Amino acid sequence: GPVPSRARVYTDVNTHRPREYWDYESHVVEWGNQDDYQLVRKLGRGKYSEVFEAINITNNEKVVVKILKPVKKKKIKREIKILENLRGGPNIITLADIVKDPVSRTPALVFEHVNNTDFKQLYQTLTDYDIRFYMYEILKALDYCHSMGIMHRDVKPHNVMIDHEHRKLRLIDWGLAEFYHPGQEYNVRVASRYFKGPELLVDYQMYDYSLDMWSLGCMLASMIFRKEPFFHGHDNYDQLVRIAKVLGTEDLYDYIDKYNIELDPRFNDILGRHSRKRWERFVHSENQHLVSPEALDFLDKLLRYDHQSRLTAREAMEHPYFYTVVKD
Ligand SMILES: COc1cc(/C=C/C(C)=O)ccc1O
Repeated sequence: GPVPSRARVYTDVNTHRPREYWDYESHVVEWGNQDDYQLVRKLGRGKYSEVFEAINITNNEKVVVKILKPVKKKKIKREIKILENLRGGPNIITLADIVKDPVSRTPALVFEHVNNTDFKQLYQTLTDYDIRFYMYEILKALDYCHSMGIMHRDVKPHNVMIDHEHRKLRLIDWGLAEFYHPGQEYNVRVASRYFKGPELLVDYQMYDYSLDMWSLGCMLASMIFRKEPFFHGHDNYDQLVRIAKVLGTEDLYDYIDKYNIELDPRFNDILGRHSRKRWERFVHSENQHLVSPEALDFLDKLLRYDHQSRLTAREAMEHPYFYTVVKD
């Protein structure tokens, strides 16, 4: 069978927490007053929720209301419990309230307002300094949730909300997040296609926090090279081929051999043989002001096939790439 794996950090955080902390199925929801919130306009609809701008009429302040679509009581409690555990942590979206929506008959999560700048337009203007700054802010959120025993599992530009005016960032949509338990096998159908780690793409279930670091690397590559998304696969199989055309096939085989993983035989016809590439080939006159040896080395240390070889969030914050970022 497959060789087992463990997170190299924060391995036993939930092991030594009290059970109430991670046993979300037993969580009892404290409901607020739904009449406190007046929906103003619909902001978006996803597979699992609808999101509204609203006003809290007890203080006339803007809030965001996330009305959950019907799904397992468990997935709902999971998100709720994770948001409550992480509340107050650096750059984590703040759950302010939970109410029963009378129409959907589901929970509506109430969040602090976040004034977004759309990432497709935002990523067009970000300077070298901006990219470093906001990456550091994302790392704070990831080190925090990882240190608290939780992996996000859906890190992507859409879930990183940025108020560029006040240089404020929030990591949102914890609906796919999970508690890390050593030796636990997880569903590989998480994250958006372009941000799925190799572990998901080769069906290795015993993954951990380090999955988020691959996704972060994909975000970094799209930003400093001005190519979004960076690995642009047409499906989950082609997604792995796109990655192997950059990282090379021999290290992919080293990866799956280490964990005694077997590739889907459907790869026999499409994978081919590919050298590992140097990151400089993606640099050109239109993105070179965003690239430095520090950026390339940092990217290189995030985008590793072997989830155990990737930088942890904390190690990432130690990287010379962030030396120029002003510390508060
Ligand atoms: C889709 O999930 C979330 C969305 C938002 C805000 C979205 C906005 C302001 O467009 C906040 C928290 C969430 O969990």
